[PDB]
Amino acid sequence: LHALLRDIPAPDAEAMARTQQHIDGLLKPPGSLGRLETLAVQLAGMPGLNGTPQVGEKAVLVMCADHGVWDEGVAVSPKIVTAIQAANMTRGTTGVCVLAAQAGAKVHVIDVGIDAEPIPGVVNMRVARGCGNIAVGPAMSRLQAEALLLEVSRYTCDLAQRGVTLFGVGELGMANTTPAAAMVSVFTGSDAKEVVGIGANLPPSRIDNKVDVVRRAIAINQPNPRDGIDVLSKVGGFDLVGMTGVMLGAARCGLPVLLDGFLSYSAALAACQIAPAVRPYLIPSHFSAEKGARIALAHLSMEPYLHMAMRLGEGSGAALAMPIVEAACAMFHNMGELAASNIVLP
Amino acid sequence: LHALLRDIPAPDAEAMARTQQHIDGLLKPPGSLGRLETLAVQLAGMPGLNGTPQVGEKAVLVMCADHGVWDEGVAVSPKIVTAIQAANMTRGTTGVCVLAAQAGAKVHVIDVGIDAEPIPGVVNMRVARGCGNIAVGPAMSRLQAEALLLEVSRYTCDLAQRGVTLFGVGELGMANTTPAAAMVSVFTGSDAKEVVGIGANLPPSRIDNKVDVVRRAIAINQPNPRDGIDVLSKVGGFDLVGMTGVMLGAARCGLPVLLDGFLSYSAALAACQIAPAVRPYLIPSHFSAEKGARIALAHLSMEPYLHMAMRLGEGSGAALAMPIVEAACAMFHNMGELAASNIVLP
Ligand SMILES: c1ccc2[nH]cnc2c1
Ligand SMILES: c1ccc2[nH]cnc2c1
Repeated sequence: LHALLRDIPAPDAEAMARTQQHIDGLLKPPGSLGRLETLAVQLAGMPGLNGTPQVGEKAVLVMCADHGVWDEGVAVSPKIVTAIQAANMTRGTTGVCVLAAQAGAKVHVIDVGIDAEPIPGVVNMRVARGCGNIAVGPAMSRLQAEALLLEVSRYTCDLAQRGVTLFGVGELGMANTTPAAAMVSVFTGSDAKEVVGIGANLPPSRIDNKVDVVRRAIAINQPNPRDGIDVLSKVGGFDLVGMTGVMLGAARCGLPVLLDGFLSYSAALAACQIAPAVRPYLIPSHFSAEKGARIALAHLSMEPYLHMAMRLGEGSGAALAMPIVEAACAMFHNMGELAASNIVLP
Repeated sequence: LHALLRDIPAPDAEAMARTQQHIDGLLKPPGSLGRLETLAVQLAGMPGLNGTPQVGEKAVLVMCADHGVWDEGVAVSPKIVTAIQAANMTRGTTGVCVLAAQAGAKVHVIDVGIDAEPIPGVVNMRVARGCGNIAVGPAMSRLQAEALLLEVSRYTCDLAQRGVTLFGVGELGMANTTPAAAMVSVFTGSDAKEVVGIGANLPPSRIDNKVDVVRRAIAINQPNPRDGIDVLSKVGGFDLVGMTGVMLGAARCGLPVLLDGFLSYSAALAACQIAPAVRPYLIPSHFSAEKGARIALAHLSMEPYLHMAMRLGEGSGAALAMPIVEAACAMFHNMGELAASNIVLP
């Protein structure tokens, strides 16, 4: 694992400079395509893309797991929904499946800790049947977190060998907005009340209890904000760990990864704490409707492209943004040049 | 023309109600897909879509024209760029062409007033070689504006007969951000200084002159804010009129139209003033980086889905948003249902 973090490549400034120059000469007023231009340049600097903004195969990895904190009454969705939805992911009827299909991406469903019998068709990487209740103790041991990080990281960069050049991350786990809020609070130093949302339609009256649960988890576990793995193992979850693993793996592979919503922002905070070198590889997708989204994004210094007031999760936002990444590549490679049209601008 | 405005259909509340009910039962927490759900419902209410959110063929109409106000030194792009770019539109090397191709849409280039010889391949609907300099008089006569509105409206709804169900609007015209600002100022009652931007990279020092030009145009012409056609003919342009015509035509046809940037917001303000019934058919795309974007959008009560800091125009933003509209349709038709998975939520 120390080798993994050590070997994450820095961005290629040389390719980025060549990219910027090419974009400047395209058929349009310099800088007029805004964030589409900066995105293209960002892509060009990723070693796994061979010096140019390009998109080959696309995949969305959905990490599924159950949480012991569900027993604290922080979620109104039945716990069994995690397992039922995981199965639906194999039949292509879920939100992410439908949107990924639209973007031409393949969905990989991974079980990292569902509290149910194994589901045929789902990639098995389960650590245990649900993680520990963070309200009374740690979600898992440090060893379990490190082991999963490596496992998911390897699987991720392995897909790169199959032609995948663009990743999207997602999750599935009832009650996971609680550990997500805990992590955001710890990493950003914000009070729990400022980052606890209603998740999957939690009644406004049950919010108080959720905030209390978040504080108890932090108080009881005392996670170290400077240790991303300590935070993940103490107040995170198997799914959160898995998402962080995808980011570390894509980064090691020198490839881009599209974030999704609030759950993914929490995992990105951890990933960047563990290895700041991961940051240049992350691409935001949408601006989650979850209460603590603004805070999490500010700390990641990210501004999403899409404002859809979405809060489904599953990696649905990541899939919705894939066309945008392809659009930046199309602009770069297919637009004509000013010089060719004898157009000269100041 | 009075028949055109009179015959714009109201939205189908019955289909919208059936649409909402169906979306509520999909495999996800109610309302979790946010604006994707509201967009799907909006689409369902458009008569031309046959009671359901669907997208058939897509087309982006780019209105091209030159402006006499260019002589006032309000634009740094050579005037001939309008004609050169119009031609490039026929070869698919422009920004809109590349992005439309990515969305599977066809680009229709229409010359409504380019100050140059006719360009082969471009749809000819030119009123004159450039409109009048709005700084010293009106851009055109009321009769010329009404005639073009009808011509473009007919062409637009005619495409609906060819299978087109989704329109995008764009423009091409050096210096057109000046008349655009004038119109926005008049319709919103905002001071020119608050809505005049740098357009196609106008130097910060030349901004003052642009603001003065806008005020002179309004003072000299005295356009009536309550008369959308009066404003268009006095301080607008042929391209602006054409864009308004596409919106009136799509609305008459009961079909959706995706806006683009600031130029298109100005035209939408006029369209809705002329016929409020047009509003339910307009769909925003991105949030333009032009200074007066926030003001224009607030008056249209619109919140764009994309924040790309784009300011190229041509209808590039409209094309970039088409995948989003198709995504709302995919969600509606392809997602599974909660009842089928025995999932019951509060
Ligand atoms: C210069 C070059 C290309 C353009 N497309 C729209 N306005 C332009 C100005
Ligand atoms: C209920 C139904 C579908 C879901 N997908 C993600 N969380 C869910 C809760």
